[PDB]
Amino acid sequence: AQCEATIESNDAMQYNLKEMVVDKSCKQFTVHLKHVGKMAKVAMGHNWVLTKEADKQGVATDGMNAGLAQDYVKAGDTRVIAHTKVIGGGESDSVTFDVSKLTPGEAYAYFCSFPGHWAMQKGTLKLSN
Ligand SMILES: [Cu+2]
Repeated sequence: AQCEATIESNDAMQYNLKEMVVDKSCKQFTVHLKHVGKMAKVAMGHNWVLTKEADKQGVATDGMNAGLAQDYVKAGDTRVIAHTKVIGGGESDSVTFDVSKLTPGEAYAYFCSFPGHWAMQKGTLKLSN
């Protein structure tokens, strides 16, 4: 709603939103990730990671390599515009980020970097009015 959105992840390694639009009057945007499945975070944990579409595989590989204690995102990875924590079934997490980190026109990729999820669990984020 307004300068925020909610996205659901389930036990099928899917996000319910394939596209998110950040309104141009927004200086901050907030994403609330909900894991509406029942599986454990070691089994089917999920997060939400935002990168320029170019850096998606790089971030997903380094992220898989950072472990669960780093929420599968390489610590201080400059390519990650924002990310939630890794959560398990029945949980939620939120992240707010600065919209000046994004450029109009330019398309961004958001995905889940939990092992093996990036390929499938993905969507596009764009800035518009
Ligand atoms: Cu996932």
